Parts: sequence; structure tokens; C-alpha cells
Amino acid sequence: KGQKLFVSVLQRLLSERGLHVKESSAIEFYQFLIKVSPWFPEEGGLNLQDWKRVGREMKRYAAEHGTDSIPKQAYPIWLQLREILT
Amino acid sequence: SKGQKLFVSVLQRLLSERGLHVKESSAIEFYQFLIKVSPWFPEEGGLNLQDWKRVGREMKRYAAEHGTDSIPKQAYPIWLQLREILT
Repeated sequence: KGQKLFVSVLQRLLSERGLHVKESSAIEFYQFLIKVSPWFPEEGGLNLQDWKRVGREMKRYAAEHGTDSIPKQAYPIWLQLREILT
Repeated sequence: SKGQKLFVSVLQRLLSERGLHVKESSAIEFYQFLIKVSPWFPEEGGLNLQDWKRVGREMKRYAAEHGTDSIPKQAYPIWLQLREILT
């Protein structure tokens, strides 16, 4: 779980910068997030170290699985959150 | 302490931006208090005004049942600052 919490946080952080995502797009981002990085809800936080780790683990997932089944919004959201955390 | 480091990181960031700073260990105590009073929150709850208003009601139900003592001093102040942010 933590889906509701994380989504509520994401949408706040993004709308603060004028970007808006569908509720269902944010949910699918999060479902994707915890698949690639299952430790994240349990052990991770919104901090640059963890978020860069999430990103390495995604760009590994892209090499080992191809663009197929990677949501089109995942990388752009990951990237926006990286900038917010910089 | 599961879901902790995440919630704690959101809390510190949100307060930071309003010029408020809270020690990590005070924020950790706040969180452990929160899930004790509202164990639904990590699974079912969002950082939104309705869920958060439910949390304060439930903190006050805890204060009624077990008295003011043994409630962290930072708990109502943090709760209140985040209530405002959610408006």
C-alpha cells in the first residue's frame, strides 16, 4: 500500500510546478514504481539518493525489457521529481 | 518503521518550504504516534484535508481516552501546520 499517500504527494509536488497528471496516470506510475523498486515504500524517502537509485533501477529495467510495458509517463515523472529534489 | 522514512521525508519538505524545521527524531516520534492513533492511515490514507481531519479527530480521541500526558509535545503543532498546508 501507500498508494494513496504517494499519489497525493506526487500530484501536490507536480501541480506546484504547473504540471498535472491524471489520477489513473499517477496510480500507474506508482504501480510501476514499486514493481521496479519494491523496497521504496518500505525503506525509501523523497530524497535525491533514493530517487537516483530508483532511476538506475528503471534505466536497467528499460535495457532488460524494452520500451514495451514501461508507461509513457514514468520517465517524465521520474525526471520531474529528480529536478524537484535538486 | 515501514512507510516511515517516506512520510517523514514529505513532512520535512512541506514544513521546510514554510520556514519550519523539525528534527528527524521529532518527526519519527510524530509518525509513530500517528500510526498508533490511526493505523488505517498508511494503507488507506492520503495527504488530503478529509483524511487529515480524521487524523486530528482520532488524536483527540486518544487524548480523551489516555489523557494529555504521553502525547508528544510536537504532535498537535505539526498536525496543525500540515492542516494549514492542505488548504
